[PDB]
Amino acid sequence: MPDARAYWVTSDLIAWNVGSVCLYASRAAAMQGYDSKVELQPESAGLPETVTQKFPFISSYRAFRVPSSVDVASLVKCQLVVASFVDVTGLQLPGVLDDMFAYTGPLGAVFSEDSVSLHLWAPTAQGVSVCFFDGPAGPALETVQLKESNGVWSVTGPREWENRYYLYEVDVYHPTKAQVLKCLAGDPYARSLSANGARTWLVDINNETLKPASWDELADEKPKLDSFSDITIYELHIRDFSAHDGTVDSDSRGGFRAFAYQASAGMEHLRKLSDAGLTHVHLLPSFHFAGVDDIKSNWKFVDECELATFPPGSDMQQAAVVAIQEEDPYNWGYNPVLWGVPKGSYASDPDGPSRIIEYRQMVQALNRIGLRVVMDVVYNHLDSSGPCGISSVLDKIVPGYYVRRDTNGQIENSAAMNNTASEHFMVDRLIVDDLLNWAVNYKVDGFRFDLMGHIMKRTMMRAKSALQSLTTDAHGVDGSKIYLYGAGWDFAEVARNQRGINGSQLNMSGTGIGSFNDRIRDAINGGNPFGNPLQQGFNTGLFLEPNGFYQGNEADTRRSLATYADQIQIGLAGNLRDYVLISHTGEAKKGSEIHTFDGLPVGYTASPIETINYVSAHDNETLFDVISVKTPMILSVDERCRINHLASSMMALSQGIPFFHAGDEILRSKSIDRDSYNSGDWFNKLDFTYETNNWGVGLPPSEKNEDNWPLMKPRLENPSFKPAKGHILAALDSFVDILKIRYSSPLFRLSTANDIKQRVRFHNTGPSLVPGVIVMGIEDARGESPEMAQLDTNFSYVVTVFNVCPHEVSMDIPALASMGFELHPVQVNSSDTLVRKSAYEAATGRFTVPGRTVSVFVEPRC
Ligand SMILES: OC[C@H]1O[C@H](O[C@H]2[C@H](O)[C@@H](O)[C@@H](O[C@H]3[C@H](O)[C@@H](O)[C@@H](O)O[C@@H]3CO)O[C@@H]2CO[C@H]2O[C@H](CO)[C@@H](O[C@H]3O[C@H](CO)[C@@H](O[C@H]4O[C@H](CO)[C@@H](O)[C@H](O)[C@H]4O)[C@H](O)[C@H]3O)[C@H](O)[C@H]2O)[C@H](O)[C@@H](O)[C@@H]1O
Ligand SMILES: [Ca+2]
Repeated sequence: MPDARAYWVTSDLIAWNVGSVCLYASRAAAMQGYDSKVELQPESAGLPETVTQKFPFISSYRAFRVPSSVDVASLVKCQLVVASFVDVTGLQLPGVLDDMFAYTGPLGAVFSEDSVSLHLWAPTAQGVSVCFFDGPAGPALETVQLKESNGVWSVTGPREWENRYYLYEVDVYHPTKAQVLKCLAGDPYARSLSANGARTWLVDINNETLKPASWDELADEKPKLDSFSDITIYELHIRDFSAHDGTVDSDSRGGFRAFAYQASAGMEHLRKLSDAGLTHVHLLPSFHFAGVDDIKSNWKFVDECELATFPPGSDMQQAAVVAIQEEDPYNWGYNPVLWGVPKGSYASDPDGPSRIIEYRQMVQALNRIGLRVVMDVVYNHLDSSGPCGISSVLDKIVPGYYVRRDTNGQIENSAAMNNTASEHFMVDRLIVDDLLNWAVNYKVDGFRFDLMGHIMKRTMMRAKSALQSLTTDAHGVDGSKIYLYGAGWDFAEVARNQRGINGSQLNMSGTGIGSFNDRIRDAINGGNPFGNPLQQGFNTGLFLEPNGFYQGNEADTRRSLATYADQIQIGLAGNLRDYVLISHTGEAKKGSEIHTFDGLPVGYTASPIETINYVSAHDNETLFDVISVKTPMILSVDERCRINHLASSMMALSQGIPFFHAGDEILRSKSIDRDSYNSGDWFNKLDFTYETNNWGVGLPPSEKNEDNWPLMKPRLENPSFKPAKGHILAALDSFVDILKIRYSSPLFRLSTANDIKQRVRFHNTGPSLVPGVIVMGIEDARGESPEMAQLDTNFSYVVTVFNVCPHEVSMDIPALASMGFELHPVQVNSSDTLVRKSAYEAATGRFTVPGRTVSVFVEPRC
């Protein structure tokens, strides 16, 4: 977009950072060449507080008054410049468009008894018509003019318009082309589409033929959720789930329908996890995104049997995958086009109703096996901008409004590309309207907000209120149980609240909305995903087992290990700002007083429900891969498997909300791909036969990985690094056991900061702490005249020992001596021979824990 350094902030005020200012307008975009010239006098009252609160980054700008004689509604449809006498620049219009034309009425389609209405917000447009098609691929049948009122274009037609397909013909000034262009655009409020969103389907989302059997009774069948503190999350990509599952019919692999195959290997796997206690599945982007063709017959994919013949450390597999990666069935989907419609490529038929019905059937099916469904929502950026292409919708209709721009008028791209501006009224409105669409129309149980730091906190909080007030009687869903969390990363143009108070980790403290705890992730794994890949952490051999490629000294690494242990313990106690820990110096510190290496407070939340504890996710290296990179090369795969289990167990037995990447439980590899978003089914394989974990399938794609190929190649080629079926199955068995343990006692899932401060203590702390061991005790009411509520009818105390040392340790804890501790019944019965050797001795309060083991001890009541 061109140079635009001035802002039209309200109907009567323009803001521009100058030290004789005039406004020029041309309806034909001919600019000399203007239709209208207007002198702007300096406004001695300056910018109102409402303006500076909305746009903090321009609070220093001088104010200029637009005379009340000006027809603002007409001028915003023109090419506009302001001039200072000579400096000429364009005008950024969102302020005035909101001030004059903010609209809360119906958008998209409204169905009444005898009519269908369409409304489009397009306040800068010179004309809007609707072009109707009979059929998803047929020719235009008729064009109907819409009428404008206050920036909204509308038309009401007969009920027979239902199930037509349509597009809007929008005549609008596009700054990138310096022309008024006739753009063919989909409906921002679309609820279904033809293939690839080429046209919008004029569907009544409430139509009974779009509901699976018993859909209206789904609320009655949903899994009970007593508390947000009972949540565990499993993060899964829809295509990954079934792309390689031979127990699913070829036709139904990779999409929504595979979730309706009860006895498939995949659904049996999810059943196993759900029955162990898993509560929520977080599905990667499942709305209309670009980068995958909805027409399956257009897909190109490599012969996997061919690629299997190539050497494990070769660059040939990735070259083959990359050659057709833009035309294959595969993308994570963080490329938003239209938020309110299910992705067509995941439907059996991308035209008509199947994408709606099959999405609903997926939610129903997951609910019926005991899993609530979370959507990964991506409101922070758009795939495309500008007037051209099927994949640009929002910016095609109202250019320069839905996207955030810098102070020169250029689109901000920190999110990926085409950052949105949730600070603008109709963007905020669309986001919340979309969330309510998914909650009511699809009965979705929660939302993970991609780049939540790019979203205004006021949008997050309004979304929370709107969702959690939905009721079964009025909306068919219990909104009180809908859970929100997100990745509250604070960077680029939204950092330091520059565009308003944003959804950063620190800003979302005390909101009851969760955020990913990167502190526990980095302390466990070591380093960070964008630092040195060989930097070790608490669970990857720092100090105890140096890898010999990296390091510092060993008083360095001993203290570095202890520093990481402190960070982990704060996270294990819900990552609270006010939780007090005896730190490794011996000084007692609040969680917020302990800092990361970038000076960030480690603990920042006001509640465990605000913490999403993780070591792995779709981004960056899988758990198995990060362990395989960072640990000494000489470790056996058997040892690394125990290390995998330790990491996932630290999550599963933490206070807060545990988050697992799909495949944590089965040693999933991507052959060390750090960003597999476009790396195809080959690198992203999820193998529910358990025969392979996808280690050693070639060097991963060069685009994101080539700099690290030298460390990857020898490991990928080393047969000693590759697990067998037995290892994979053992990992799954111990994973399920640890989930069962979490759900065996309410003590692991405390619901408030007060409860955690009262009940949770760590017993291996201070300057003489034993390296590589964390001991965590959780107390319940005991004796007559109890001190606290009794939460657990079975156990009066639980102790977890995490031992990352390669050798057995004995921890003597006097505070826990002379008690009735025994190994947890689940671990007494474990298929793992080692954990069964764990023991407690009352005389000394001694907990004996084998090397590379997590041992859970319980004090039974009576
Ligand atoms: O945003 C681009 C960036 O995305 C990924 O980066 C992740 C990162 O891996 C993850 O760890 C975290 O980073 C934070 C870190 O964890 C914190 O400790 C702290 O240090 O702050 C960090 C953030 O500053 O989050 C990052 C963002 O991830 C999330 O957002 C992404 C955008 O929605 C999404 O990225 C995926 O999708 C995009 C779009 O398809 C894709 O981008 C490709 O295409 C773009 C053209 O549109 C082009 O500009 C990019 O250059 C190209 O890569 C990403 O590759 C793909 O991962 C995340 O999935 C979502 O969770 C990623 O790892 C980086 O490689 C990438 O540069
Ligand atoms: Ca692809």
